[PDB]
Amino acid sequence: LPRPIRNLEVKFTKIFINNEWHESKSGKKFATCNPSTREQICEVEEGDKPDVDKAVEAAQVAFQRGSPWRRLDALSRGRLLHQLADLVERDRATLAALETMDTGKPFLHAFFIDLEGCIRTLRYFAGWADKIQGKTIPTDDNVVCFTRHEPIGVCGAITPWNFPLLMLVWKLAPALCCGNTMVLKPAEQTPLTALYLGSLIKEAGFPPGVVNIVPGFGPTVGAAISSHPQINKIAFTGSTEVGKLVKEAASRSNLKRVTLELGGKNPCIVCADADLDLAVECAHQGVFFNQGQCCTAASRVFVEEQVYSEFVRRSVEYAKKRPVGDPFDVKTEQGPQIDQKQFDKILELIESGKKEGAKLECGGSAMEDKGLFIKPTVFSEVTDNMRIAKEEIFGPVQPILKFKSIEEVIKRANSTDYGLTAAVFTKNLDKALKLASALESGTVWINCYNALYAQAPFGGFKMSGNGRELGEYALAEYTEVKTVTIKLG
Amino acid sequence: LPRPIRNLEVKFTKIFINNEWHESKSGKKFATCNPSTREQICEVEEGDKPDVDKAVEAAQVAFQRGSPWRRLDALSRGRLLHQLADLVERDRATLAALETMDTGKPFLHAFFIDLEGCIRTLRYFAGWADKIQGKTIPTDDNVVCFTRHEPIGVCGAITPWNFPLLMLVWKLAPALCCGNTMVLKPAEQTPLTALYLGSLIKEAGFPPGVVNIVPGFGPTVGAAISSHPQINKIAFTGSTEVGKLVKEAASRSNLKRVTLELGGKNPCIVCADADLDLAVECAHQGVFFNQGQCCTAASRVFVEEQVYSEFVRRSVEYAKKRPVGDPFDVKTEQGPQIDQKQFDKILELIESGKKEGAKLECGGSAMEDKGLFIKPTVFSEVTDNMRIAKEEIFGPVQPILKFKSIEEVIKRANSTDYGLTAAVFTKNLDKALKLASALESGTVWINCYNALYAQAPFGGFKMSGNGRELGEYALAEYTEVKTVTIKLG
Amino acid sequence: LPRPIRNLEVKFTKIFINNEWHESKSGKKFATCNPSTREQICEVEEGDKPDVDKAVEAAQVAFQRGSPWRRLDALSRGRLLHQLADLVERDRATLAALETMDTGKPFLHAFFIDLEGCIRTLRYFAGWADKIQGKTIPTDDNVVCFTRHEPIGVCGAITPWNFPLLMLVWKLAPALCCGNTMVLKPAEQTPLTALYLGSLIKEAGFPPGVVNIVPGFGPTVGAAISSHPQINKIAFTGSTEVGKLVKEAASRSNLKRVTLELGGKNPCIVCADADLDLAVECAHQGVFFNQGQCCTAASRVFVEEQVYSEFVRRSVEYAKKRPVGDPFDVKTEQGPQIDQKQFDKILELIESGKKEGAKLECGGSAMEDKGLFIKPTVFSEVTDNMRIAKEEIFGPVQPILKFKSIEEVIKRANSTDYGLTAAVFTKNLDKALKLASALESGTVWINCYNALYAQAPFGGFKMSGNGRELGEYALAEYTEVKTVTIKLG
Amino acid sequence: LPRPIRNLEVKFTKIFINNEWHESKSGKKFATCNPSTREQICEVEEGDKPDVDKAVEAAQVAFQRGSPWRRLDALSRGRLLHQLADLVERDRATLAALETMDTGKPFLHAFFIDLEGCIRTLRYFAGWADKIQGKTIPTDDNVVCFTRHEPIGVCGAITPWNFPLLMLVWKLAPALCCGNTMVLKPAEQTPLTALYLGSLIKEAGFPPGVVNIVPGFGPTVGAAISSHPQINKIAFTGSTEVGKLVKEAASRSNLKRVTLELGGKNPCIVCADADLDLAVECAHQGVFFNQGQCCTAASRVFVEEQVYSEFVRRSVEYAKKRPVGDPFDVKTEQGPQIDQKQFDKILELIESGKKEGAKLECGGSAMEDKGLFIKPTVFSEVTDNMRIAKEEIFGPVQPILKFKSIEEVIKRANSTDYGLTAAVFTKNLDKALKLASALESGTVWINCYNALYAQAPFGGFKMSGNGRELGEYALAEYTEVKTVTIKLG
Ligand SMILES: NC(=O)c1ccc[n+]([C@@H]2O[C@H](COP(=O)([O-])OP(=O)(O)OC[C@H]3O[C@@H](n4cnc5c(N)ncnc54)[C@H](O)[C@@H]3O)[C@@H](O)[C@H]2O)c1
Ligand SMILES: NC(=O)c1ccc[n+]([C@@H]2O[C@H](COP(=O)([O-])OP(=O)(O)OC[C@H]3O[C@@H](n4cnc5c(N)ncnc54)[C@H](O)[C@@H]3O)[C@@H](O)[C@H]2O)c1
Repeated sequence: LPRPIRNLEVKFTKIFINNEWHESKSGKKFATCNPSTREQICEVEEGDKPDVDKAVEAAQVAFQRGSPWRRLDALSRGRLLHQLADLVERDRATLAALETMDTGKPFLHAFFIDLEGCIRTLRYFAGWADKIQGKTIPTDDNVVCFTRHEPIGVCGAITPWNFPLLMLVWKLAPALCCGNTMVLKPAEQTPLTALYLGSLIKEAGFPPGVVNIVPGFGPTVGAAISSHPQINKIAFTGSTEVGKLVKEAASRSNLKRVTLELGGKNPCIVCADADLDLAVECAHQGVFFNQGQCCTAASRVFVEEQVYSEFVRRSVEYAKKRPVGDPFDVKTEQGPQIDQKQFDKILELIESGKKEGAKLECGGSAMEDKGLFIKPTVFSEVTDNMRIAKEEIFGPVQPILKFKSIEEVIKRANSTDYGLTAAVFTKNLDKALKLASALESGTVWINCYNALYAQAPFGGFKMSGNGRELGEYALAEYTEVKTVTIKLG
Repeated sequence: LPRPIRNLEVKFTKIFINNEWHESKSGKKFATCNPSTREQICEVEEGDKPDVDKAVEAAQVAFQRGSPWRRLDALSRGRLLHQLADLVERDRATLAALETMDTGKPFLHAFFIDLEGCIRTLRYFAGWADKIQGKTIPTDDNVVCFTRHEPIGVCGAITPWNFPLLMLVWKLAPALCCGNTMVLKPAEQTPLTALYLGSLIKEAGFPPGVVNIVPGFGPTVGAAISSHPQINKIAFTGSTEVGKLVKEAASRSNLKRVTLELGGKNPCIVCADADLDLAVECAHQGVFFNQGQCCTAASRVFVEEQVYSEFVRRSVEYAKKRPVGDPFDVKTEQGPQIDQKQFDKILELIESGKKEGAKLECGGSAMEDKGLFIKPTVFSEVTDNMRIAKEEIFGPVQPILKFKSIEEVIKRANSTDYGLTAAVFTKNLDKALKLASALESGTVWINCYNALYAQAPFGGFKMSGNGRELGEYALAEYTEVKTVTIKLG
Repeated sequence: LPRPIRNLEVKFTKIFINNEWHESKSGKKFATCNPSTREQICEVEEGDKPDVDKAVEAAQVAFQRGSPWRRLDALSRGRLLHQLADLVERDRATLAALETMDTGKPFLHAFFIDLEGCIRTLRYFAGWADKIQGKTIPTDDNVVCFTRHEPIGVCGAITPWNFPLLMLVWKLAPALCCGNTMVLKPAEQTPLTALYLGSLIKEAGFPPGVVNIVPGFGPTVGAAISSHPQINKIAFTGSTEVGKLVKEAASRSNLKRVTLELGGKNPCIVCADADLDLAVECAHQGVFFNQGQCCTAASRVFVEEQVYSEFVRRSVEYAKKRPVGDPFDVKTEQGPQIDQKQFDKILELIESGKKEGAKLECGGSAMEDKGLFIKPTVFSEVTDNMRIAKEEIFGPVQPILKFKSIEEVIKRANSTDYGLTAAVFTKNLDKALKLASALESGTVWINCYNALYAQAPFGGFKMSGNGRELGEYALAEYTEVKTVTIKLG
Repeated sequence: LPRPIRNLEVKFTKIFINNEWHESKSGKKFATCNPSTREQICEVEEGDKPDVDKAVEAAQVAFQRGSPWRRLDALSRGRLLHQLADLVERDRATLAALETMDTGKPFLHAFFIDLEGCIRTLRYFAGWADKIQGKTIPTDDNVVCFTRHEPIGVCGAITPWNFPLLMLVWKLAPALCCGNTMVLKPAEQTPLTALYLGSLIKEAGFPPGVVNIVPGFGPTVGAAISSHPQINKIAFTGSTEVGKLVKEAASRSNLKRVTLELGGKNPCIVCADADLDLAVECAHQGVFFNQGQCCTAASRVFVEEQVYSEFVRRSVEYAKKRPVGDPFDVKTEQGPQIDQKQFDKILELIESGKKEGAKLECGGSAMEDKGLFIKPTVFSEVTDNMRIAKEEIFGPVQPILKFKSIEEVIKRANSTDYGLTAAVFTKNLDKALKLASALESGTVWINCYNALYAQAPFGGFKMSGNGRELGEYALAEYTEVKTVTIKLG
């Protein structure tokens, strides 16, 4: 096991433009606090519109025809991404420590989940750089028609606080492998791993201006990015409300292309013929992983009437044994909730459950008067019209609903405006394939949960997003198609 | 040559929902007028939000799982599209006459160009129905991972007045070949061919509610479609200003996926080593086709200094010989402009050209003071700062600019916020390929103009659009990617 | 139901070259007999090496650059294949009658199976003609690299007697959609449907020489095709022994490319959790369809010990109720075996079963002293080392083997040098996917049998073949890849 | 520049099976000699059929389901290939010195050309391992149809003496990225780099038996591989005559799939409008690279009459200045020929050129009567009927032919039974594209020569080969297509 770094000193706190470190134009700074201790970690430069303008101009200059970045052969862009993945692997303990300091997630989770995802995503997209191919199209005997899959240009990336470095790498890996340049804005709550990655980008050998990073607030830096007349594309991960604002500002300004990865109201469907212990364990991790603060969280667990009581009973036994505490401690599986606004949000919904007719089975309150920890809560007798089944709790609350037929559970699972993920538990071939085809979700897991791969696309149907991240499909978000049609005389 | 139908009676004027004809909920109607005779053709039902709600509900019912449309095997949707193409071919003369009546374009142009494009586009996408394939993705030894390219659902289509049936078919062909259902809104100026197509959809055997058509105005029907919470996707062709409104309404409502095909400020670059006579004929047709009312029209004809004077001279001869008149006459190459608003706007730009210093070579005024005809106009000595070089004229005006170097003409050609098409005329291999690569345009034509194929994608860079129409690329706009990941026990 | 044509007169009996009908150069003819009556149907021209040379020269002239066939736009080749499918549909009753006359298969089977497959294959490949796309490959900043998927040239097609027209269309549809020209050789036992198709090829409008047909014997016409120095590719369907000879002669002569579709020793695997009645019915059709004379025939039915006796019992009940008789009679599900050599081959293997320890359950002898009919036979207690489990019977004999575990049945099912098809029956998701991944077969059917689609590839692993027919994969057999690499100065 | 290793000791001389070194079963050894010093380098174990049987059994065991190699996740096979490339880069100087010792090619050519190709090819295919994707195919509403691109199994590789390590890596890289196991046979003249690669395969961490190497002769080891009943695929690079033998042995044994990369009679077409100095330099390197012992060598340099005399003149100056000598010297551009047999064959062709009427411009004899060096030879006034224009010389001889029209040079260039490569030199767009389309060659270079990329396929038309190496196309040669069709109840 890797050794925890409980007293790490943050070295990168400035704006990264043209492979150099800058103070904010205004001189302003903001603090980042550790969610576990509530103490301040350091001050970071606070970017605003003038810093975004400087970053966008550097990105435009690095993308211009004839630039060192544009002149690189396709395989050399792949080599640079592999060199960046080598550095991320070398500095893995430090990156995971900065992520634990900023988010409060357990060190071993940051090391084995977040950082593993970063390295695998970088290596996967490094291999696509010389494999981005257009088409030769047959038309007429005297015509040569073909398509070029060109880089779009300057790409803005806006990410959230729950998986800071990972959500940034899901955009940076395909963007760079396609030949674009970038302006990144990490969440104000979690700027540290992004700034450290800036140092590795320069060390890997990327030409100045290919990646620029401006820390700051959403309505200031984020809005300057979404409305910028010289940013050609934006990729956003975060809340549905902010995703709508970003896509609106992008449309209002220069019609820049927009990828959105938003929340969900993700269902779990457990059939009577499932391996019940597998379904209980997967639905447990689905609800309680990352303190419930994950876009993939299960918000509705639909269980067939035949196994309903036994599923509730075994779920209650699993929720009580979860170790909660200090993130840097090896035994810890659940750290604190990011902030007071999140901790109070989760606490307010549990009361509505008991008042609407649902039976509280376990938990239902905060852990202790010291940190932002909440007790794993399970609810039975949940119905569709209830608040705990209609709203994204983003906390450790497991609502268990009952169903009788496949057709009925398909209608209920799809009765939401969201569609990010779904998980089905059954040993039956026909039920598994029928549910996988019928569920309106970007990813359908069968007999598993949270099984992500750099090679498999991920994203939402309906209001859970626009576009896909990961897989070959991610490349379509970072390229522009040009048709060249030549008529021979 | 097909005989001109100079006195056709219009049979289809109503709202088309569930394969039936309906009066508008308000009882209101709007007139459609022939721009050549300036007489009213007929009155069409004027839809509003209640009519759109009824059409979306029909499209939703036709799309629900288990419906006749959803149960059709892939090859059967292709058969339906070929049966529609056969009906469009059978009624080709009537559709072309309806298009000439509504738009003023010559009857032989609507017959051999617009209608040929419709038939070719329907047959091309009919062949894609059983060829839309997802992927099987290698992951781990105990995992089966694959993607499904599912239909998105209810698709809205909003089209302009310059190529009414064709812009509609460009959306309808891929949408239906992917298994979607639709709500169509033709332009208020040109509703006739869309309504006639509705009668062909019912005769072709499409189940009720697969295609619904609501004629009406933009801020009423169009805005009800763009903001609808049960429309999953919208494809829009029209002005950049309205495209922005549609995309903002889409983001604000339900994050429906959006395709935009907007205007351009398209450059046509004529090098000194070009086949000069081919470049003159192509740039002439490229400016003057469809009365200059084409999104592909050359807004800037850049000619190298070495051939500038002879290019201008030969272009004037072409412009002076272009037969302008009654669109139903066999000799007519140019009919009237669409309406008074467009006619006055073109005349305003012609006066601005004179007042800013451009040399008027020919035309420069209306034909015979009464009709909506404008004399084919050529301006030489045009510079980049002039209005006739910056603004999309959408009329029969050819502005000829001079250039000296390839690097300079690339900079000038790309200095626009648009990027729909570009054309290059040169006999040199290196010049042609360097220009094809450097021009920021969705289609680059070399030694040809307006060379479109159902199999070659078309769309804009920058503010000329998002997404592509035609080719295999059109399918990505009408399908939603689903990852199914199965872990074997 | 379509009316049978019990007294049809054959009109096409000559060699088809350059869209004209020719006598053989030698003047020789051969007879074709009806397998049901044993009577002679007609005499057909007997081609030899001089007729093949004439056919190959016509095919070469039709394929030369600048020819009408080579000049056709991609979409027009698709239109020709659709016109040929329209004619095949129009003349469906006549084609099915000629196939029943030549093969002895029931008229309704020829009409609803063979002819349906022909029409679907033609329509599917008609849609690929304008969708055969190569790639644009990223290399260096100063290089333009792309691939062309060109037609190979003159394609020879050699087919067998069991599905005459269908096996020919599986080659002709992709070959023509890719732009090649052809020399066809149907089996000497079944020349009629191929010659009738020649008349429809000319009527559809294919230029002369694009398709040429030379009836005759294998060692004469077939060998002249496989060894021809001006045939660029051959596709062969038939016995493994003849497939090896064709591939050897192709290699010895000019290294022409070869696709082979050969026999199999196809397994059926029925798990204890299968829908037993579905498994019994599918394995019945698998063994007894087309009198057992099908490349997809099940030669080994592996049944899990838990359902073994019940599977044998229900299989015996199904085999006794099969209606055998006159092919043109509506109630007939089984006609006669093609010839005496086939009828005697099936009769000799049943004796070996009883002598090696297998229990005969039903049948085991000829039907009656009048025609070439054999009684549906079922064997239980079959082992791997027995002759009825090791040899392709090509007749109505169902050997039922017993198994205990999945790992064991995978090893046994794969212990053959063949690998054409396999079928698995189970309600369990994991067993279905594990068996589908582990079985070394070109097609794995799950809970079905003989489910072919024009869009799904078909072909063998190991000695069951080389290459694939059907699906997008068929196009790779009929195209040659050319890389064009251009360096810009 | 890397320092030349003039006195390297060879460590690896044994048969490599299961990551261990073995003496031959017979105890026999064969010598390898340095063509520059004409002294023996070392003795290598001489394999025969017993050694091949042991290597195939190891490859089969390494390929069986459940083996460590088969259980590796897709991304892990890519990591192994990158680790092998890192080891080839680390030992680049030693591999290049071993290649120079065995072949006589200049040390800097083996270092910057052969070894660079090896590393680039390994890294390109390492990136394909997690990107080999099959398809999900739409069929019927109740059917799930998909393809898997499975590894073929045991692959044999037989390579020639002119680019020993590179031709091996071209097969090894895609074979292992697809999950296959291998038996390799390097040429008897050049076994050293293949055996050194074996030590790198074991050090890289490949499980035992994934790669096995059996040095030896063609009719013994090579024929045992081509005829082996447990080898599923063979890739061969070498002469057309031996390729025919291998393909016939493959057909006669088990129908193993075959790839052939054979010789060519490659045309190099220089138009009057070419950049003459570029065409002279390219055609010079294209004939003389690797002592003229390249499959890509121009066998016919066709020059348009307008520039014929000046082309000949400038080519003579290049040929006279080419430094011939000790391959380890930095200035050397041409080493000795491979052996006495090749050396005498080249001298025989040079005499035949003189006796048939070609004008000897320079060279025409051995360098200094003792060594295997031949003076760079240029012949003008060459005609199509001459031996030096029909036969693959495989030596430093440039035959320059004259042409007058494009149509005539297309006919003459395509009149061969071969079709590996072609090169065209012209500044005209139409001429370049018309020639690229009309030349029957697997690779057509325009204004360049020997421009190979790991991402661009390479292979022959006609008798120059079957299949492609490099690019995405290489994967189709190392995978077997499986259709899985599931019918839902
Ligand atoms: N893969 C995914 O779909 C995915 C992954 C992680 C998180 N999320 C979602 O993230 C949400 C919570 O994250 P959060 O609280 O950081 O969300 P948030 O939407 O408030 O902020 C996300 C980012 O947007 C910026 N931002 C805020 N207002 C802005 C504005 N007006 N214009 C531009 N940028 C602005 C923020 O500074 C931050 O960088 C959850 O709903 C969760 O489902 C989704
Ligand atoms: N899809 C498939 O894989 C498929 C389909 C149908 C039939 N088959 C196989 O067909 C076999 C029986 O068919 P058949 O009896 O017609 O087989 P066959 O191999 O004897 O003859 C097939 C064809 O090859 C020709 N031929 C024979 N000898 C030749 C030679 N020396 N050179 C060239 N051509 C020659 C014949 O005239 C005929 O046209 C079975 O084993 C069955 O599995 C396979």
